Amino acid sequence: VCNKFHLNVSVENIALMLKICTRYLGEVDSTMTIIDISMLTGFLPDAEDLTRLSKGVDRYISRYEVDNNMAQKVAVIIYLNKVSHSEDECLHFKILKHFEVGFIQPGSVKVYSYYNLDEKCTKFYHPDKGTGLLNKICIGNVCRCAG
Repeated sequence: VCNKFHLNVSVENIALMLKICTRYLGEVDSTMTIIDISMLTGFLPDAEDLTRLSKGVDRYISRYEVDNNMAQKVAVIIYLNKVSHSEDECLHFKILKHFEVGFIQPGSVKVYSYYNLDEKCTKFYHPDKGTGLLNKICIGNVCRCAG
């Protein structure tokens, strides 16, 4: 899975800084890339870091509500006109957990563009696990839940 895009998400400590990096797998800068980020449990974007991401016409976020320096979008969308195929157009912003629940659930970051809406490059991110996949003990074809 995840052809047509190089996407790997990491998240590092500091509330903890979430960093996304992406690169197109073609020859031309692909037009109208959509970043589709869904938060963890109880984590909200910083309203002064996401505002820094939306400076200009290069990157466009929709209308979001602001409260207690937290953006009120659990799923957040980043529209940007081009994605580079030589370098890595990275971006980063902080996710502020206010209310704490047991058993944090993995977030997700999706990438797709206009001419490929049949693109399914998703990569989950967990603040404790590396790959972001929730735990399962899996022997070949058949699989089970670890817990």
